[PDB]
Amino acid sequence: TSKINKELITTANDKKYTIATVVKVDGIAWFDRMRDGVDQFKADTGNDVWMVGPSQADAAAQVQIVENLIAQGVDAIAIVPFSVEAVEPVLKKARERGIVVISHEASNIQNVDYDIEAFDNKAYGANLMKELGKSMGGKGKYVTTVGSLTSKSQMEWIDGAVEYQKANFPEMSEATGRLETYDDANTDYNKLKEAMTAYPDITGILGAPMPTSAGAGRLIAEGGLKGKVFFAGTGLVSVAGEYIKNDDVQYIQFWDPAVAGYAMNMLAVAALEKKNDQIKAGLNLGLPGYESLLAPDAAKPNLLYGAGWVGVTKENMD
Repeated sequence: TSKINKELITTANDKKYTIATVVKVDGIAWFDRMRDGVDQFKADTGNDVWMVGPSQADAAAQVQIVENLIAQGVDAIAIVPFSVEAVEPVLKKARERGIVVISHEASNIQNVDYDIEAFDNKAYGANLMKELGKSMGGKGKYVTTVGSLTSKSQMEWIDGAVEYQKANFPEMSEATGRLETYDDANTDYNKLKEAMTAYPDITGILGAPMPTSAGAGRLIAEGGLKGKVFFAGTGLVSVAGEYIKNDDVQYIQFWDPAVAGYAMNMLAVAALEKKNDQIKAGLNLGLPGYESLLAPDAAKPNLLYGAGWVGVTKENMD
């Protein structure tokens, strides 16, 4: 399911490694989709890889999970942090045990061997604002969502989205502060509905974590509100396609966490095969979206991007 045609040497010699992928939450479309990725990697490599996460999204549950992994003397850790502040300790601990750490969606992380981002997050959120802005006519009031308030990427998107609006749609403004919805759609529902009857006007929703797409879709379907309240954010067609075809939510974007999952494990073995002097800018993974990597910060030269995402109202996807 990950297209592996061009590819590299994540190879040898003659060893297989044990690499766990630690994710925000095990349960929802996004990471199910990542799981196909990690598993295909196991097919194509025979490394002891698997994916694990909290039953429900929790800072402390991820921390615990990594602890388990510490206890097992695993070879690498690949983590998509729910709260970066929360895991930097147990990761520091891990590195001490000569464990390799690969991060994702966590660009300000320090204690990793490397971190990879699918794209420029500032740019990403801006593209969500560019859309939402049109829908609303660049005039109304809007509200934003994040999973954790310590999910870096999502903060970056919302930061990059607000920054656009202030420069491009100065007659719009954040109706209220950011909503922590904790990557749960039923919770994005309640928190949106709550802010609806507190600021009834609000005619725009900006969603960073995938479920918000479902959560806001649901709210728009139930009561009014098609055409009066607009949505732009991350989503998958899996969880939101019907809300798109029904005119309920107007634009969603994303990347393929299956490929992102692959890339992570590739970097993990590269590191583990001690090719650290090859994991640098311009490096080609040979995966769609990872053909040339970027290290834009001179200060964090092991912060890698990652280029390109996907926009939808033409649902070709799964």
